[PDB]
Amino acid sequence: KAGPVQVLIVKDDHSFELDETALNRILLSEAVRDKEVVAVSVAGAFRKGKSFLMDFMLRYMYNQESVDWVGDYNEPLTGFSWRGGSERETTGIQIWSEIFLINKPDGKKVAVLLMDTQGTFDSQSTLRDSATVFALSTMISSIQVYNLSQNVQEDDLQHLQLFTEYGRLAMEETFLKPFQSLIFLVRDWSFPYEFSYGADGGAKFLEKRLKVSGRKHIHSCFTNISCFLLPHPGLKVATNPNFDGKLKEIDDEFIKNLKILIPWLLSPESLDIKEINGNKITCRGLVEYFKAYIKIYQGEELPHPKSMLQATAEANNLAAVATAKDTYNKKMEEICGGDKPFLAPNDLQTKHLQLKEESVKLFRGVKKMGGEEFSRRYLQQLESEIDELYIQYIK
Amino acid sequence: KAGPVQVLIVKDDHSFELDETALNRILLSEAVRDKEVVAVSVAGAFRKGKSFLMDFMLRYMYNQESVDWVGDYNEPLTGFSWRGGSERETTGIQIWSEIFLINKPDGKKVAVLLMDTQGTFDSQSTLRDSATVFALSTMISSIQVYNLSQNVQEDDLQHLQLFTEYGRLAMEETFLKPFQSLIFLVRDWSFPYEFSYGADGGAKFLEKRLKVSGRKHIHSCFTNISCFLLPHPGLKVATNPNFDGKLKEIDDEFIKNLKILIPWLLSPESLDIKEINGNKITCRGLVEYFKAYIKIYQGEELPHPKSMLQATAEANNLAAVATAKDTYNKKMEEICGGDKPFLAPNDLQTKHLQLKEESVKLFRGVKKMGGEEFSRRYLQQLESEIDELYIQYIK
Ligand SMILES: Nc1nc2c(ncn2[C@@H]2O[C@H](COP(=O)(O)OP(=O)(O)O)[C@@H](O)[C@H]2O)c(=O)[nH]1
Ligand SMILES: Nc1nc2c(ncn2[C@@H]2O[C@H](COP(=O)(O)OP(=O)(O)O)[C@@H](O)[C@H]2O)c(=O)[nH]1
Ligand SMILES: [Mg+2]
Ligand SMILES: [Mg+2]
Repeated sequence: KAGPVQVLIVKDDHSFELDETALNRILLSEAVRDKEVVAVSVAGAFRKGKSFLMDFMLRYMYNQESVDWVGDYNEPLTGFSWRGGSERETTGIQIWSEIFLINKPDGKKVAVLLMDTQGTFDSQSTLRDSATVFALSTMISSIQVYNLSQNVQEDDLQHLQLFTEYGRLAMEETFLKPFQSLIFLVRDWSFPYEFSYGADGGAKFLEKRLKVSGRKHIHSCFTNISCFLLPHPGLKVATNPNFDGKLKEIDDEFIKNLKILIPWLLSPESLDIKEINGNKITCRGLVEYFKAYIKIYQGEELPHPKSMLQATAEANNLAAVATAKDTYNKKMEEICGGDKPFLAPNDLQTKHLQLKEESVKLFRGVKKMGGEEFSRRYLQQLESEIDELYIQYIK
Repeated sequence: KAGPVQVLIVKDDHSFELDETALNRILLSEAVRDKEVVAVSVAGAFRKGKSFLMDFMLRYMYNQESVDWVGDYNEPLTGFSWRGGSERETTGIQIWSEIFLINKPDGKKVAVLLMDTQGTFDSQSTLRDSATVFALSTMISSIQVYNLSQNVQEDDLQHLQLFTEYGRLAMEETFLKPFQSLIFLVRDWSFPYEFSYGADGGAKFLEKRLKVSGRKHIHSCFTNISCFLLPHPGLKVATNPNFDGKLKEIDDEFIKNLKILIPWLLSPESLDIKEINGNKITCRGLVEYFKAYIKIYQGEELPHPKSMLQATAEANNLAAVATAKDTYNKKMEEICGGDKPFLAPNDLQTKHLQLKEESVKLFRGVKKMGGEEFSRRYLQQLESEIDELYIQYIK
């Protein structure tokens, strides 16, 4: 009892495989199934310290009220763990097997769901998958902790909007925002002199970072958006898989901020209840929603992502292809359409071949991306097109 | 004397501003101007430890033959530095003011040019600029040290190919590879248990990393391609701008690898001479080439980069736009072209409006990215297009 449980997962064959029975044996029990739920997710790439963080989340949820829940400064990090043995990189969602019930300030009794959500981003291949998982994760989650490494890279925002897009695609679309809360968690922040560790520093840094979209429609998607800056834990944590050592051996700033961060996220008040279309949700509602969403993504198709490179080339060649088709069409009409139509089912061919060739030389001569085998496909397009402009011969 | 000198730089107004006179007062002196040159560049984003590394490059080039050039383990890092005061983030190229002359194994006397090359990548805006600078940097450089942070991110490769593309655009294109040497330098590698620190570990890691393009046409571009894995220097270095402390206070692995890395790159033998079109080049040749290249990029245009998001949406809507135009065209011909042509300059309109509307409802009903204001531009396209298919009325 009490361990991590795989609930969603993409397979090699890009097949999203949900585990409904395990999804049931934890969230559909008579004990939680009727309580309104708060689902906390920690989402990011593989090997970014998500499980390390989620362990401390446990340390707090299991010793919540009381103590140095963070633990004895001189004993090792003991207890329940999401870290398994030989870690395999996987795309999907894991949840913690034990739901927590705890008491809100307003006497409410509430079910607390932790999810690890993990994606890959190693190729146009795995991207689509990851975005789909992140999309799902976020639309069943009450708080998405987007766990990012040193900064907020163009990538990270790009990817964020993307999976944000995927979510709306599967959603009705009220006059409420689609999702609840987002938290940009920046790990191993190393510029406390520019922006300070924590939420204050986060806020500011995020501000300045977001003002670089010549937008923040991320704000259209989320009711609440915050940012926390977390320090490097130190080399012992950083370079040791399965860390093991005393609290002491972790950087002191790191732990001091962890201490504000976990309760910041998980303290009874800050605990925030999942909801959809303006309606607070119950563990069971969740499961059926999760199932609903997944059902969709399986039926109708998710737009394959087109990368910056592939796309920038496609635009490069097309511009040649069009520049060329242009100077052909213009010279042709100059002498073939309007008050000009002096007939002649030959010489029509002659000027055509004459011009078509000038365009081809025009195109082919242009410096362009991707090279021969790639551009040739566009040269062909250029050709079959001016031939369609060649049915500019009627009468 | 002996400091960093700005030689290229992009301004707010995206105007590449070369400093020819400073470019002359160092590389066109009678003393270096006729010696064959080896140009070492260290290229990457802002705040990635390039100057810190280049300092140690100096420590070696100035104490080359002899000593613990790395310096007294108990004294601070003293001497010449590329670190200025208040660091402003800039896109461009800086070179070290003093060229080094040194003796190759084969008695050759040779000029050594260090460049810092720095780009930004904060927006589709700044990307193009950075790629242009990186393109230039690489085509006047003898060795490009691509200085990357924790791993090799899809970004980093994407960006790499891109600026690689830009270089060819400005190059004649022999049957030789365009560029000489590339080195993937990975900073703060934290998985020595998966791949080891240094060149051995690098090689392997790069291998496995590159086999994720379902390509490595990076290999088409470069005669030699290697990878070195470098450890985190420690928190004192990491979190202190302008580091100052004793050698001792830097992580011992880091320095031990630095010690193999600098000579690996810069030792007299490993020193490799710049060349273009198969021809060894001289400082002066370089300067005129550098100038030649820059002249080009100013005249003819560099393809603006199209991002994954913008592009993936464009493909999403177009697919709707085409699916829709399809079921219109088909139903139309079913009753309007071929052996069917039963005339009727009305009802022609009726079925048309009838079908056009069915397509629009078909399109608009489809779930798609970017939302209203964005999709509307595609709805219009859908319309003016089936109206062009509406000149399917002739006779
Ligand atoms: N640099 C850094 N390393 C961490 C952090 N947290 C954990 N690590 C280490 O990074 C490695 C991967 O950690 P893990 O939590 O399994 O990453 P996950 O796959 O995202 O869950 C382990 O060696 C951890 O000890 C952090 O905040 N910063
Ligand atoms: N994490 C890490 N930090 C470094 C490294 N080298 C330097 N730093 C620190 O990172 C900050 C920026 O360094 P700097 O060399 O000016 O980066 P640059 O703008 O790319 O030249 C400073 O506080 C350095 O002390 C490294 O290899 N890893
Ligand atoms: Mg993990
Ligand atoms: Mg610098």
